[PDB]
Amino acid sequence: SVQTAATSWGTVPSIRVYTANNGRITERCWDGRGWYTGAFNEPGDNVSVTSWLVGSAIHIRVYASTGTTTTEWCWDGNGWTRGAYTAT
Amino acid sequence: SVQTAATSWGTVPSIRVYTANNGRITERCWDGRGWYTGAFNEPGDNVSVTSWLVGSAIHIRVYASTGTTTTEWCWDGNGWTRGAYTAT
Amino acid sequence: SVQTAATSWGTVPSIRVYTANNGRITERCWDGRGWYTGAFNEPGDNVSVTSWLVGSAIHIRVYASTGTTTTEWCWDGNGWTRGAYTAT
Ligand SMILES: OC[C@@]1(O)OC[C@@H](O)[C@@H](O)[C@@H]1O
Ligand SMILES: OC[C@@]1(O)OC[C@@H](O)[C@@H](O)[C@@H]1O
Ligand SMILES: OC[C@@]1(O)OC[C@@H](O)[C@@H](O)[C@@H]1O
Ligand SMILES: OC[C@@]1(O)OC[C@@H](O)[C@@H](O)[C@@H]1O
Ligand SMILES: OC[C@@]1(O)OC[C@@H](O)[C@@H](O)[C@@H]1O
Ligand SMILES: OC[C@@]1(O)OC[C@@H](O)[C@@H](O)[C@@H]1O
Repeated sequence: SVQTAATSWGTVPSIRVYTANNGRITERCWDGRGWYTGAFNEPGDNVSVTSWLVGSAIHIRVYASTGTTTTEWCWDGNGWTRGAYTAT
Repeated sequence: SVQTAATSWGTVPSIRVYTANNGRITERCWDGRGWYTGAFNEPGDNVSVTSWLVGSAIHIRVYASTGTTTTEWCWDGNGWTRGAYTAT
Repeated sequence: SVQTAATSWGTVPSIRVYTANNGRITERCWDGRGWYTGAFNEPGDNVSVTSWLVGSAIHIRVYASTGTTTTEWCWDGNGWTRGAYTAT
């Protein structure tokens, strides 16, 4: 079936749910006012996520795997970019 | 194989481990006094979870996927209920 | 494809990413100074993880599943050991 990963922060809370479906990962967001589709959309058959706070900023890392290749995607306040993670 | 998701809170800690096995998700709980089977039992081939605290209350969200349908299950102090999440 | 699980702590942060690949789980670590391969290497087709702090100590629980058997692996400051978790 489809495969999901979830993270949350604060007391509202904000929630992010990533779904790997048919080889692509999309993102659903809850910030207390209804679910909506987030900016993240990248290839992947499997997804995991972790997030942390630094002061009042959220940092998200999404690990997207297709075949034996895992790409780390980073949210640090200004869009998603590929991170330095490799599996080695 | 079977597929799991885990979350934890506090310093004991409390741990919840969800296992999707043969199309159903069950829940194992640790609160410092041995593992036991929790109340959660719902359909699902894949599971993810996140949890947060608000004061001294735990909130748990379990994302249960069967086929292309993902159901959010909510624990907010008084049993499990379906939440508003949709994948769209 | 391969399957991952991720956790993080602190503000650096420290990140641990577990990958189940070809029936074994390995561990990649980030502590602010580059990714490296961690000590964890055990059988598993599926992996989940949770971690918590107690004061200034990290506790990690990795749930490694092969077939219908799930083994809990514990990091509590001094190597990985099997924990008491069972699925029942
Ligand atoms: O719109 C909300 C948003 O900016 O929140 C942070 C990330 O989850 C983004 O992908 C998402 O679009
Ligand atoms: O700022 C981005 C970055 O340095 O954040 C920490 C890790 O996720 C790294 O792989 C990643 O490149
Ligand atoms: O008995 C412990 C319990 O109430 O803890 C909160 C939830 O994890 C429930 O499913 C579970 O049964
Ligand atoms: O109180 C339940 C609820 O509002 O909690 C926040 C989100 O998990 C929603 O989908 C869900 O319906
Ligand atoms: O070297 C860093 C390390 O000790 O950090 C704690 C655990 O993640 C270990 O498996 C890992 O080797
Ligand atoms: O100290 C190890 C241990 O007691 O930690 C809490 C749970 O993870 C248990 O299954 C595990 O045996």
